[PDB]
Amino acid sequence: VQSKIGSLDNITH
Amino acid sequence: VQSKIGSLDNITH
Amino acid sequence: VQSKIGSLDNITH
Amino acid sequence: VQSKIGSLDNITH
Amino acid sequence: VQSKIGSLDNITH
Amino acid sequence: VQSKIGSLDNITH
Amino acid sequence: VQSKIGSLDNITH
Amino acid sequence: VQSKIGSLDNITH
Amino acid sequence: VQSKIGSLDNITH
Amino acid sequence: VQSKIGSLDNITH
Amino acid sequence: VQSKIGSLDNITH
Amino acid sequence: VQSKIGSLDNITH
Amino acid sequence: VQSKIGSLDNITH
Amino acid sequence: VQSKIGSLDNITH
Amino acid sequence: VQSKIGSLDNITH
Amino acid sequence: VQSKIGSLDNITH
Amino acid sequence: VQSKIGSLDNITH
Amino acid sequence: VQSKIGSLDNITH
Amino acid sequence: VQSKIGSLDNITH
Amino acid sequence: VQSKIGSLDNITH
Amino acid sequence: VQSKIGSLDNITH
Amino acid sequence: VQSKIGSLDNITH
Amino acid sequence: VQSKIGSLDNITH
Amino acid sequence: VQSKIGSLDNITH
Amino acid sequence: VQSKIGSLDNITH
Amino acid sequence: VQSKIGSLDNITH
Amino acid sequence: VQSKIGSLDNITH
Amino acid sequence: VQSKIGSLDNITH
Amino acid sequence: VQSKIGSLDNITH
Amino acid sequence: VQSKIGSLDNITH
Amino acid sequence: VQSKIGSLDNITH
Amino acid sequence: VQSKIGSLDNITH
Amino acid sequence: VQSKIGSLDNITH
Amino acid sequence: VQSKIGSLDNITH
Amino acid sequence: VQSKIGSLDNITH
Amino acid sequence: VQSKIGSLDNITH
Repeated sequence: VQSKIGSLDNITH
Repeated sequence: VQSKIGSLDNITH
Repeated sequence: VQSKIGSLDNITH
Repeated sequence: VQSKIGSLDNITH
Repeated sequence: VQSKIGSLDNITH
Repeated sequence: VQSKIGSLDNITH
Repeated sequence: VQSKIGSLDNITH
Repeated sequence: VQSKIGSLDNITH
Repeated sequence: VQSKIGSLDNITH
Repeated sequence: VQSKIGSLDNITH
Repeated sequence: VQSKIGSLDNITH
Repeated sequence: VQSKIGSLDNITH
Repeated sequence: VQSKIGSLDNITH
Repeated sequence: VQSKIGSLDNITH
Repeated sequence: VQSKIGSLDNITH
Repeated sequence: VQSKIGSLDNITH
Repeated sequence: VQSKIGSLDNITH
Repeated sequence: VQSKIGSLDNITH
Repeated sequence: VQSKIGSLDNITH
Repeated sequence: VQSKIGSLDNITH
Repeated sequence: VQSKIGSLDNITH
Repeated sequence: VQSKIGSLDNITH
Repeated sequence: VQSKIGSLDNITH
Repeated sequence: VQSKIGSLDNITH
Repeated sequence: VQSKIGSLDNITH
Repeated sequence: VQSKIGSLDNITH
Repeated sequence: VQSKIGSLDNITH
Repeated sequence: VQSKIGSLDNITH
Repeated sequence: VQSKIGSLDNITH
Repeated sequence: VQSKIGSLDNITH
Repeated sequence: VQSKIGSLDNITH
Repeated sequence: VQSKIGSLDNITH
Repeated sequence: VQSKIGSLDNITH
Repeated sequence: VQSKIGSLDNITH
Repeated sequence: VQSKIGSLDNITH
Repeated sequence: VQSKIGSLDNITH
């Protein structure tokens, strides 16, 4: 597996 | 698997 | 699998 | 639940 | 649920 | 739960 | 106001 | 105001 | 005000 | 606003 | 705002 | 605001 | 038993 | 039993 | 038993 | 009131 | 009132 | 009041 | 309110 | 209110 | 309020 | 058995 | 048995 | 047995 | 969730 | 959920 | 959760 | 048994 | 048994 | 048994 | 991305 | 990215 | 990234 | 195999 | 194998 | 094997 992610936001308000 | 993702938002308001 | 995604929004208001 | 209220008056007279 | 209310008056007189 | 209230008056007279 | 009232309920949910 | 009241409830949830 | 009241409840949750 | 939700799932695979 | 939620899941795999 | 939540999970794998 | 009474008058004149 | 009464008058004149 | 009474008057004149 | 009564019963169950 | 009564019964069940 | 009564019963259960 | 109940079962299996 | 109930079962399996 | 209850079971298995 | 329940209420009034 | 419950209420009023 | 419960209330009023 | 199992065999050979 | 199973075999060979 | 199991075998061979 | 296997999963929920 | 296996999982929930 | 195994997991929850 | 591959062979002879 | 691969062989002979 | 691989062979002969 | 090749490319994306 | 090759590339992404 | 190679690359990402 080769992965590239810029930004990751997992948010609960 | 080769993946490229710019931005990922998983949000609950 | 070769994937390219610009922006991903998974949002619940 | 996402909520927005400007003004709220619960008044007994 | 996404809600927007300007003004709310619950008045007994 | 994300909430925003400007003003709230719970008044008995 | 100048009344005879058994039960008075002024409620906001 | 100038009344005869058994029970008075002014409630905001 | 100038009343006869059995029970008075002014509650904010 | 008066809201009741049994179950909520906001999921990204 | 009066809210009741049984269960909530905001998950990214 | 009056809120009741049974369970909450904000998880990133 | 779940009961709610506003006013009760048991009066003999 | 689930009961709600506004006013009750049991009066003998 | 769950009971709520505003006012009670048991009066003999 | 100004009467002749053998038995007087004013009962609320 | 100004009467002759043998038995008086005023009952609320 | 100004009467002749054998038994007077004013009861609230 | 006058109530008479023989047996009451509120059960979750 | 006059009530008479033999048996009451409120059950969830 | 007049109440009479034989047996009360509030059970969670 | 694989079970998922959001909310459960077993209530007697 | 594999079980998941958000919220549970077994209540008698 | 594998069990997960968010909240539990066994209440008698 | 109410469950009853007589026997269970999860076997790899 | 009320369930009854006599026998269960999950076997890989 | 109410559960009853007679026998359980999780065996790797 | 006498095999070439990449991944083996024998699962019971 | 007499095999070549990368990953073996025998799981009961 | 007489095998070459990378990871072996025999788990009961 | 949610992916599942049984077997992959990238072979140059 | 959520990925599952059984077997991978990148072989040059 | 969530990844699961059974077996990996990067071999040069 | 027994050949004359300038460039060899065996790629899996 | 028994060849004359300038460049050999065996790549898995 | 028994060859003449300028560059050999066997890569797993």
